[PDB]
Amino acid sequence: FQGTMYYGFDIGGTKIEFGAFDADLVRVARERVATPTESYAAFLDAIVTLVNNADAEFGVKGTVGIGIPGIADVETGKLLTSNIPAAMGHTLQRDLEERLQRPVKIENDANCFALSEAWDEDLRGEPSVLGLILGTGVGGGLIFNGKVHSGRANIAGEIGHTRLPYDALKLLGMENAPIFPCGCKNSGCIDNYLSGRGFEQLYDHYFSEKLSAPEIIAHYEQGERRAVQHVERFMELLAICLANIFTCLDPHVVVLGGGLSNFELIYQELPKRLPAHLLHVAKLPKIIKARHGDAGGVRGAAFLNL
Amino acid sequence: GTMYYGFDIGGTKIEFGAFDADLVRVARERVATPTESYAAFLDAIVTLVNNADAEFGVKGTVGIGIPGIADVETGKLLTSNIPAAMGHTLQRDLEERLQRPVKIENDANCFALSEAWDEDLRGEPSVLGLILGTGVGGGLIFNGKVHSGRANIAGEIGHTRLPYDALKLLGMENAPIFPCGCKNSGCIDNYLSGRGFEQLYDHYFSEKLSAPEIIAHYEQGERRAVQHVERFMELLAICLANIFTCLDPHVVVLGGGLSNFELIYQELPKRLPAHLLHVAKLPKIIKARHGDAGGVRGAAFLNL
Ligand SMILES: Nc1ncnc2c1ncn2[C@@H]1O[C@H](COP(=O)(O)OP(=O)(O)NP(=O)(O)O)[C@@H](O)[C@H]1O
Ligand SMILES: Nc1ncnc2c1ncn2[C@@H]1O[C@H](COP(=O)(O)OP(=O)(O)NP(=O)(O)O)[C@@H](O)[C@H]1O
Ligand SMILES: CC(=O)N[C@@H]1[C@@H](O)[C@H](O)[C@@H](CO)O[C@@H]1O
Ligand SMILES: CC(=O)N[C@@H]1[C@@H](O)[C@H](O)[C@@H](CO)O[C@@H]1O
Ligand SMILES: [K+]
Ligand SMILES: [K+]
Ligand SMILES: [Zn+2]
Ligand SMILES: [Zn+2]
Ligand SMILES: [Zn+2]
Ligand SMILES: [Zn+2]
Repeated sequence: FQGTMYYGFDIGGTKIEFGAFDADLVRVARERVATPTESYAAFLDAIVTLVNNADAEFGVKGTVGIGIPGIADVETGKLLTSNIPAAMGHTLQRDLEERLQRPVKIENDANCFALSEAWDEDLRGEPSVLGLILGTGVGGGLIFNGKVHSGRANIAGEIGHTRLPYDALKLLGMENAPIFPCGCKNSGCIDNYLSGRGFEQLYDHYFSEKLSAPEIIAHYEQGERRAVQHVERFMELLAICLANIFTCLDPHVVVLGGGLSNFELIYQELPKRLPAHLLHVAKLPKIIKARHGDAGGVRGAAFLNL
Repeated sequence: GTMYYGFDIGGTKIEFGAFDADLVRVARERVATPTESYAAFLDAIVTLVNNADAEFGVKGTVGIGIPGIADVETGKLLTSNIPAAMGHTLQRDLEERLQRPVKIENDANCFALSEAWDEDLRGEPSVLGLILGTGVGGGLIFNGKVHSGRANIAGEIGHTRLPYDALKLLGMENAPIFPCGCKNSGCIDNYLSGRGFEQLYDHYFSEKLSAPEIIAHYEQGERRAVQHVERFMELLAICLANIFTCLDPHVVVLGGGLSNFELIYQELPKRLPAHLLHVAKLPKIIKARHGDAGGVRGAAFLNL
């Protein structure tokens, strides 16, 4: 026999990452399919197929854990996921439990990330861990004494949907600051500023060209004027926003994930720029890059069923 | 009314860009690559052209960089890492669906073209653009002009077999021999790419980790990952030393996912000399200056 198999999905805007882990917790499968962006029936299909295939291949019924960028309504189970249009408003858990004849756990992407990063032997005994995702959106996962705080309505750590603080607006020219609309339908949420997408939007706003983050960073590495100006502004903006968040949460460790966590300058600049914006007696948290690379989401989702 | 569209089609991701008459990027989209249904593949491309046509109210020129070769006679595609597109007349099919001319070019050639026209490289006698992603791809530029070859196969370094010194590193008759999408086997495409980096890890350690994950473990100093990275760095130096003995490029520009692994830029210059000829001098080895946009830019400016 094969034993218990744990399946994890990390659902994003573009790609669904799948992982299967055996009883030893060793990853034995890794697939990536296109996230069906129009039909929800197609969305369901994509997920169902991967579960079945893997069930066949390993000859088991694996447990199913899913990490999604948004919130499963704590009462109705309906999903609020701006970046996955196909799934917006659907009862994803119910629908899948039907189609796959077993329990399904759904969890926020950033919570899964934080859970997996925090269960590492190096962080497992930390009093608190903040998992921060900087990708298409800005997402937070709050772990206190090794346990996820998911909150009264599964919204804990939705730092991306808090509005720009005053000191950040002042950096961006106050009444002349760009006010970006948000997928949540509010306006000026940090989701659209500190994410990789936001990094891009901020560049475009000041310079009228739609470059990608890697492209801007490359220009910055070459010392190009616009990119140097952008990076300076963005590093200060990131320090201001995170200083606000750390004044509220005061986490012991902060772990960065998502695409923009690849920008190495972040790890050198944050420790330098944070002190000015924190309280005089604050001490910096340990700020580190994800220890599980891009797999924390999948791992965290799969181990919900541990 | 002049708008230039460029596509960079990869194993995982389709990148799209629109550039105005001033060559300023004014659009940027990124879809997953539909790699099973060719009808879906065609759809993805067609959608992005149309959307952009609507939004800007123009019909843009269309340039596409694909990871593989359009048969110089039949136009049928050989795309080793996209089962979907394999065998189809992509250019013909799209010219139909989009009622205008389409230029197709190899992804690595587009990348190299864009990287070579940078003011910093403009007068270099030769430039090798190297993509390390789902596959291994090369673009050869001599005196600022692309060499695409007798049948569009120039720079297909990914479909050359492991050299003897690389096989020796990996245990000779015990070395993993990976099958290739081209249907040969032992092609470097499956060893030096990000995918190959992963497959090599899995082969020695029996766990399906992603490259970023392996690198993270390496950064933490984990035993297996440190062993893997040492092996992989040596393997990369051996294979590239072989290729540079043939090509002797002035500049090598790295692109694709695995070009983000910073250790490469520190390790290659240290490890290459032992495997090159005694009087070899290292080329200038640099990370892509246009980040992940080289391919899109190159493709769009074919129609320039
Ligand atoms: N290596 C990189 N360096 C800098 N920015 C990057 C890098 N990779 C991706 N990005 C940017 O990160 C953004 C996409 O982040 P990504 O984390 O891939 O999003 P996602 O997959 O949609 N969601 P999720 O995985 O849950 O965070 C885009 O703005 C990219 O340009
Ligand atoms: N930041 C990174 N560090 C290391 N490996 C990476 C990184 N980003 C992506 N990869 C790896 O790169 C491979 C995918 O190549 P990538 O270039 O991202 O996509 P692609 O469109 O399939 N290929 P390409 O032909 O280069 O455009 C996978 O093995 C990824 O794990
Ligand atoms: C309401 C909503 O869509 N929020 C999501 C959040 O759940 C996620 O963690 C973050 C990063 O992916 O992106 C968005 O902010
Ligand atoms: C025959 C074939 O499909 N070769 C492709 C090559 O064209 C491409 O440049 C490289 C990098 O994407 O991947 C593959 O090796
Ligand atoms: K959360
Ligand atoms: K080529
Ligand atoms: Zn919001
Ligand atoms: Zn890991
Ligand atoms: Zn081959
Ligand atoms: Zn550029």
